[PDB]
Amino acid sequence: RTIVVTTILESPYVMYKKNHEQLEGNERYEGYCVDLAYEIAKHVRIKYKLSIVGDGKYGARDPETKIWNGMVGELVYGRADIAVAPLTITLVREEVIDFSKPFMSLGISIMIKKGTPIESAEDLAKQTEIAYGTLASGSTKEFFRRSKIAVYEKMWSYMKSAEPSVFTKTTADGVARVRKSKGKFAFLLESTMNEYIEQRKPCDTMKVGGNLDSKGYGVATPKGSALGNAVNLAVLKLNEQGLLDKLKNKWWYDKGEC
Amino acid sequence: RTIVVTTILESPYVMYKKNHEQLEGNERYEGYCVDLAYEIAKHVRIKYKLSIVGDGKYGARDPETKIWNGMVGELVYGRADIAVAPLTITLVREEVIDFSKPFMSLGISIMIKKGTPIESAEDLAKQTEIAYGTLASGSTKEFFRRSKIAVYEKMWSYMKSAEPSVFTKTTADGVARVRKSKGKFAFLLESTMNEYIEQRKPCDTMKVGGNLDSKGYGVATPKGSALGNAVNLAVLKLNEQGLLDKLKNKWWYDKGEC
Ligand SMILES: N[C@@H](Cn1oc(=O)[nH]c1=O)C(=O)O
Ligand SMILES: N[C@@H](Cn1oc(=O)[nH]c1=O)C(=O)O
Ligand SMILES: [Zn+2]
Ligand SMILES: [Zn+2]
Repeated sequence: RTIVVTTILESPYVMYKKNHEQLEGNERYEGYCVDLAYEIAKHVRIKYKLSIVGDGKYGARDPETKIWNGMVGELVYGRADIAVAPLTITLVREEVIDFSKPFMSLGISIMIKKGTPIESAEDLAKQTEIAYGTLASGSTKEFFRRSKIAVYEKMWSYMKSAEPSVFTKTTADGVARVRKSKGKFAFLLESTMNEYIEQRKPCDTMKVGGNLDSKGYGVATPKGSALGNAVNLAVLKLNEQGLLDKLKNKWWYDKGEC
Repeated sequence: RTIVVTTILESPYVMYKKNHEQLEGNERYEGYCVDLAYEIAKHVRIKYKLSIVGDGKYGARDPETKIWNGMVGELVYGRADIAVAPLTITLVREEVIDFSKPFMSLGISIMIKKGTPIESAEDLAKQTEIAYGTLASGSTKEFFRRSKIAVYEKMWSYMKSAEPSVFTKTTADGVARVRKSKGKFAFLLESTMNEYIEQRKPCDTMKVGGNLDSKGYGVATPKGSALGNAVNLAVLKLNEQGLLDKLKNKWWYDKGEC
């Protein structure tokens, strides 16, 4: 009866409240996805418990052991009933879990330290003074790994072999590295996170260029789960009432610091 | 074995080729959705026949007779196996048919005759010299009808009662009316169609402001159809190969006239 909602600590989707160490259960967290889980549960009519994913990952399949990790894994092996998180809808994931229709649209983008002389992936690709990388595992990394498009192949060729590693274990790590690199590191990440970060102090980063692709985040459910249908209707409803747009303004722009 | 693909004459999704009167079957048409149906059928491995929807509509339910019209209707009453068209994913539709994940993202937008003094829905709403309207039936009209947001309620209040009607039976009609109105008519339509039109001669229209919402088009299938699953994977695949982006450039921007 109390359903497990797997999620992931990633601002501003899910965040520790300032006095969290003194709080319990759901009250520990706030963010866009905390609000969204609340709204969804209200329409689906369920009680639920947020659970930050143990391995801190999104979800990829180990090519060796065939095993799925991250939030995906939590749904594939039955430890969670639903994932409300910035989980990217992809072909490989969609073969093993279900996704609602997108609650947010987005694409991969480039984050630079202000002043950095880079406007496009082409600008990054044709040079080697400025390093660049992506979250160590996630759909962004995969986009590069799988692309057949020359510029992206070049970038992947460089990233996969660069030393030290240019991959990071979290978004926050990538951002820190951009901020600390005096313009000598650019980070490849989703436009959503990129835009959030751009609106926060010290206001020293910016998104440059267009997005590289066009995709979305879906609320995810175990394959053939009988919550799937309701959750999907619930998402469309919420989008149609303009609630999704309201929550986006609330967590990104309303409090923007820049 | 030969499956019926319902679609709709709407540039540049589906269009008569210049020598169509001399051609037969699928060869009569070209466009983004003609290309997309081709790609999908190739991955799903089916033979198919495009069929322009008889009533020229997208799909709404007659509140009186409960009957569904347009492409939706063609799927609900079994006359078509799939719809490959700029069909907007909505809550009411999703209750009666299935949609793949979005193949294109978009939102409602404002089309003006260049020079018209309007930058936002708020600008339209607060005045009455410039008339404005939407496709006579479609999700855009419905957005206005259902909104609880003050500005949109105002607009709907004005549109529903305006004389002569401000609704049009086709996109093309709305565009013509903007072009013929010397700036005294603005048209509410999806950003996709708006952008296409902006790139065509006489180059006298433009999109102004942000979109009013954020949604997408899905390939649609009869509810519980066993083509649904393949079509959905097929869409994600195509997006992941960058084919969807390539077709968008092909039909909108590559040949842009402005
Ligand atoms: N939403 C992404 C995770 N991730 O966040 C980014 O910004 N890049 C990236 O790969 C996923 O679902 O894998
Ligand atoms: N895609 C829309 C049809 N339509 O096209 C527009 O530009 N507005 C509008 O309502 C639908 O599926 O109802
Ligand atoms: Zn703490
Ligand atoms: Zn003709």
